[PDB]
Amino acid sequence: FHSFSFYELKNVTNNFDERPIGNKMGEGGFGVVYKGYVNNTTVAVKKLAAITTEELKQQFDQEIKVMAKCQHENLVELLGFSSDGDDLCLVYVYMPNGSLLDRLSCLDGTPPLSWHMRCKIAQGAANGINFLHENHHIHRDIKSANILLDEAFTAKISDFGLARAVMTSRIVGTTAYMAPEALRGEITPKSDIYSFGVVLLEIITGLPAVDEHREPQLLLDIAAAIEDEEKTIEDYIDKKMNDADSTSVEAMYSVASQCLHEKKNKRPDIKKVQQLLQEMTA
Ligand SMILES: COc1cc2nn(CC(=O)N3CCOCC3)cc2cc1NC(=O)c1cccc([C@@H](O)C(F)(F)F)n1
Repeated sequence: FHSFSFYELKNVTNNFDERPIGNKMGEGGFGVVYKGYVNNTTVAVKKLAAITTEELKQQFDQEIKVMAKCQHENLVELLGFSSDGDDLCLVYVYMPNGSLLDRLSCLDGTPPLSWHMRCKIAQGAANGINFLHENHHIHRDIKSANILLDEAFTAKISDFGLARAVMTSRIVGTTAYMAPEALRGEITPKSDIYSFGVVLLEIITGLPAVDEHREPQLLLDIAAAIEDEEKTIEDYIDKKMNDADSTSVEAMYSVASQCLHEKKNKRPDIKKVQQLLQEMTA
């Protein structure tokens, strides 16, 4: 962890080249992600930008304060920052296999993830969330776009800008993933569990949480329909796998179903989610 010149980051990203492969790797609510090389190391550079006011500086310090000295197997690693130039920048260890969202959608012609790799990714993500909840942190934006994958497809939770240590007026997050109480402005770790429930649906189905062109448009409505015997999980299992067995899929769905209880107090805690995912692969 150290301070970077805005001009070093500007330089190694080809003046923040917004063309894909180019240097642009992705885009979120709070900025663009660029590929760069500093200190003999390939890095991800998030240039923060707005909705969000000067609150983007508050998410900048929030993430630095939370991640500056954090090391977990299943959390992304912050290498440093830049605040000496035009825009706020965060520099991370490069995740060569990008986001779970992008790998589930097979963006850029990447091969589909096997059920084996999907099970390991779910366990890792839950281990990442468990670490945060143990340290009395709430993520507030758990989704497939915020689960990154390293050179061994190890799951790394990312984007701690909205993380906290309760009601609020400023309601923020991705609505396709957000628990009902989180939409009303509640801040609780139980909201993170609900969101993880949706990530598990993405993993089982390979479908995005929201699709404008889909009936139904929200993936958590497909879950509701399965529970009302209007559909079966078997009909929605991702066709792009050869190694998926009914038992382990149905076991993961069971975890996702428990996570997606609309009443927060009925949902399992992260420790219970971890255990049920372990018994899935045993
Ligand atoms: C959304 O971000 C990324 C997208 C990417 N795409 N790729 C290419 C890729 O995945 N391919 C597969 C192999 O074949 C070529 C295509 C690597 C990517 C890496 C990305 N992110 C990070 O490395 C990273 C690390 C730490 C923290 C963060 C986030 O907090 C941030 F900053 F992005 F918001 N991101």
